[PDB]
Amino acid sequence: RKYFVAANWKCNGTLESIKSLTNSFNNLDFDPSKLDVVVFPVSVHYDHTRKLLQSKFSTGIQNVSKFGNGSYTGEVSAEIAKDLNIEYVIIGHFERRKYFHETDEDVREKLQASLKNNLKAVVSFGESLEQREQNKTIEVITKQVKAFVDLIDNFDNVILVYEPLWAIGTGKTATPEQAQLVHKEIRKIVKDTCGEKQANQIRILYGGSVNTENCSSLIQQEDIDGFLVGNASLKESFVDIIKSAM
Amino acid sequence: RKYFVAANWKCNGTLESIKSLTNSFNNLDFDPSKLDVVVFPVSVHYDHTRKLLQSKFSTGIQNVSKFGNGSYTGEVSAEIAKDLNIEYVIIGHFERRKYFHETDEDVREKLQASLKNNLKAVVSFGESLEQREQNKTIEVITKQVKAFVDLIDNFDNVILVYEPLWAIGTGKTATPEQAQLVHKEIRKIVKDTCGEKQANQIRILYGGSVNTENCSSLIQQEDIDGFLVGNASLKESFVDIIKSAM
Repeated sequence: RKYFVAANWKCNGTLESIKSLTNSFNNLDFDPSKLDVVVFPVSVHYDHTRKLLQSKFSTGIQNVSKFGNGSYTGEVSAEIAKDLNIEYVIIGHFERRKYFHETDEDVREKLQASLKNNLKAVVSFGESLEQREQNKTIEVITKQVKAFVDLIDNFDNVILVYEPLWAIGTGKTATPEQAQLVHKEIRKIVKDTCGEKQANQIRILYGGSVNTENCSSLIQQEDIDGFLVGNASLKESFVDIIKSAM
Repeated sequence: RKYFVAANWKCNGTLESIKSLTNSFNNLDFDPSKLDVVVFPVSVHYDHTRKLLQSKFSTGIQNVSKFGNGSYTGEVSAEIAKDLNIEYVIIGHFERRKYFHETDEDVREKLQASLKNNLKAVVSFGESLEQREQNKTIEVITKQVKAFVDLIDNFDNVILVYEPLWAIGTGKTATPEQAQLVHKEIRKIVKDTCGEKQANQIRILYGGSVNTENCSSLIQQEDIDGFLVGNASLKESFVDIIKSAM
């Protein structure tokens, strides 16, 4: 599997900060055929970021509409993203599930829209503290993955992200060993539903807290293929995280 | 009051279609010191649209985050908008209240964030058919307005929009006089919640179906200060709608 390192800038950035950050990113000499590196700026920063980043960097947006073009004030359609050659989309990030009540069905429909418009999708899922403490990790993850997994038409073009919500804002820390086991089980779900070659092909990323210290311990695990990186990706030292995949 | 003609493009456009449309828009010679004309493209179209439109046309975004900068994947903060010189935001459009379950509280928090970052806000509200048929027009609008109205300090920088949901996809048609009667009640509400001078200052737009055939009859009404325009704003004849306010 080709490693996949992704920068989720979330709701952060100014024109000036992006200028300096992209410049430092550009200094890193990597081969985009040997690893995928994707930057996800804020929607209104996309053009600024795409222009400043060298071509070796892939780019995407942090959310896409479940509706097509039409009367949906505030939404960005997959059709619009296609027209702009926005390569990737993030779907089902826990923050959107949390703050904006995005459901499993929303995730399914957003993937449909994305694939129909030749967009590549980074799809997030994961269980809460309550769910894991009640021993429902597999039940929850199976349910979330099965909400969309049957739609994947190309297993290079859809990338999965495990988000250990149980270890986010709770005071708990997900170890690389724990993450690996979940990733292993995610791959098995893909095997059972899509096929063995498909399961062996698909990138499954760790989408918990990733920094320059823990990235190697995580990516070296057999079933962890990279990261969707939060606040560490807003730093110039993000290049060292990319280096763990090189 | 300075009249206010706005284009809500909703989820529509290609780079080509915007190029052609902005060009036709630029042919209209109006004085921006006497009339406000604002275009609201899709977020990812904003840069393209702003660069193509002559500066006599003000620009904004169709939605803004209720949160500040931080871990809010997919959102655009008021601070990011301010940094990009995004002048206007639409808040509480019925499509966001309907499809994405945005509440009065969301509208309030979006307005607080916007004003804190010196953005100008176009704020929508309005009653459904069921509510009008129950003779609850005033009751509903009073509640929706009072949700956010106390946040307004500068009454040139907040623009109200009446959306007659009772006449949207229902088979019913709002007459300009029926629109006027609601606009006058809205201004009365502002008067009693904020003061007389403030009510006379604030712009109140009609945000129902506006086209070239009805724009003049609407703008002639004493308490209708302009329009938030849907489908008709995607056409080159939108210049004729602007002309009705010149």
